Amino acid sequence: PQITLWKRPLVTIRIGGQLKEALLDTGADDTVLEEMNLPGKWKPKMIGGIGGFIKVRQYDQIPIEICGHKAIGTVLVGPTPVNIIGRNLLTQIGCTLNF
Amino acid sequence: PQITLWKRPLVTIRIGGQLKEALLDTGADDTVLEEMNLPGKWKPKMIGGIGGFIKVRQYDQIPIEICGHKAIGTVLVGPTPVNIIGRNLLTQIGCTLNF
Ligand SMILES: CC(C)(C)NC(=O)[C@@H]1C[C@@H]2CCCC[C@@H]2CN1CC(=O)[C@H](Cc1ccccc1)NC(=O)[C@@H](NC(=O)COc1cccnc1)C(C)(C)S(C)(=O)=O
Repeated sequence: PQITLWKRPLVTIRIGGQLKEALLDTGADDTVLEEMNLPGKWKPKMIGGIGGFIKVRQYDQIPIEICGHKAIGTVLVGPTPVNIIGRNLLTQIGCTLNF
Repeated sequence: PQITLWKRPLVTIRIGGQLKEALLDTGADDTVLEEMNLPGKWKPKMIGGIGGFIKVRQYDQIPIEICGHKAIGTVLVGPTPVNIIGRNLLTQIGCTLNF
């Protein structure tokens, strides 16, 4: 599909068993999800956005379907207002910018 | 161009006569540049992301050339590690996401 940028490019994702709305975010190196209690091991991490840094939990090799396209990789979980799909997963679904 | 996402989507922009590198960010509502001088009036504004809110200076109707494509719009100037081109200007240059 093609997604214009008139509005926030929000799409439906699936992770664990839980559809969510998430932002396709070319300016994000990583994928950051709103607080959720995912199973399995994780590592503490700091990530920095416009306001400064926040603490997150890094989970690896988590399957996540984005607009029906399967991906699997690292997801960071913490107090973000918005679910973010970053480049680590956008590449897996063959997403490009075009102009 | 078509731009893939295995690296940060950085491009050269020209603004107020000067060349800068900037990040094409579909996650950003707005365009935020590192501290710099720009001509004309500005208004204080606040903007928020991961890690919270910052103060910026809002300049309206500013010409920027982004990877060879012209835009004229709102540019915020404030503390960021990265010049950011957000949707307000990505739309002007006809940028879409595709997968
Ligand atoms: C720029 C503006 C203020 C207008 N909007 C945003 O920041 C919105 C805020 C949104 C609401 C809050 C959650 C994040 C979303 C998306 N987010 C856009 C994301 O694409 C932002 C845009 C951004 C990019 C680089 C530096 C700062 C910010 N991405 C991130 O915050 C991301 N940061 C980076 O990708 C790398 O950041 C650097 C780079 C170099 C030095 N220091 C930090 C990230 C989400 C923290 S991460 C590392 O991908 O988890």
